[PDB]
Amino acid sequence: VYLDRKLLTLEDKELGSGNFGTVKKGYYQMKKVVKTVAVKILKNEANDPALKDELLAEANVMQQLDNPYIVRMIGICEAESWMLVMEMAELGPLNKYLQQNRHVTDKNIIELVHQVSMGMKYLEESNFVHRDLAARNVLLVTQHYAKISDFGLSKALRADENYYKAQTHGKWPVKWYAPECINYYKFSSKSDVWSFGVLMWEAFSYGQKPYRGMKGSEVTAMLEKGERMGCPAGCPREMYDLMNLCWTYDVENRPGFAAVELRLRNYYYDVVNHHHH
Ligand SMILES: COc1ccc(-c2cc3ncsc3c(O[C@H](C)[C@H]3CNC(=O)C3)n2)cc1OC
Repeated sequence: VYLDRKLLTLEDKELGSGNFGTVKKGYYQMKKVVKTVAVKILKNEANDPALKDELLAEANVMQQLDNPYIVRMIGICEAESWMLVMEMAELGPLNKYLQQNRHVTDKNIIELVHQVSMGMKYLEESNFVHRDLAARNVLLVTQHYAKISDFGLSKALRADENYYKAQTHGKWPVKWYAPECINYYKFSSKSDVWSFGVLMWEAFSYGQKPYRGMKGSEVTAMLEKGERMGCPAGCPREMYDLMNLCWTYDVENRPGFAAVELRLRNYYYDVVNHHHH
């Protein structure tokens, strides 16, 4: 959990940023092997304690998670700034990857979004809400291995509640948010199912931004009229049907991740069967 700064080598180049911090590539000297890592650091000229708490809360969520489809935390270190050391997903965000690799097949996309549903089925069983589930947060280890990242807005649900009630609205990724998040500030695993539907749309659209050219308020007004984004070009009908099911307005009738992962699992095997024929 607490790492040694002398065993960490950071490269100067920045990969990008999350809800909090900036990610740099590094190397960590493990018990024997050297491990390539992604290190989230803080740009905090003012020495604001809030920036440190946000990164530590993020580290606290990751420490409790252990799944093949979730980015693993190696540990933390307090040096030039607080640093959250994670495993490295070399290929990066799924939306940026697909934008640059249009040859990726529908079979390959189903495989990757199914892997995201396995990680989310795990997160839901663990009673954590992601709250920022989007293609930009799905990181590729390989073209055939996706992992969920950025737990900056994530919350451990209370033992007596199935949702997190936000106190402050903030800079919210509204285009990925369910109507109950917008209308009641209530975040559940079912709210994450809604974001997963938007993520699926982004994946089948080869990383295109959802609701293009629309303001957040126009998206809310569209969804309220019962309108949904159209089927992406070349997206299988079974996959567009599943996105629409994720976009069930009423939180009670919306499927949970166990039902979502099963649909994708069965569809993926049908496509694997089609390919062999
Ligand atoms: C080819 O380009 C890239 C290759 C790898 C990365 C990369 C690898 C990586 N591994 C672990 S966290 C991580 C990460 O973080 C991101 C900056 C955000 C997503 N989630 C967060 O928390 C922050 N980015 C990024 C790339 O370009 C944007």
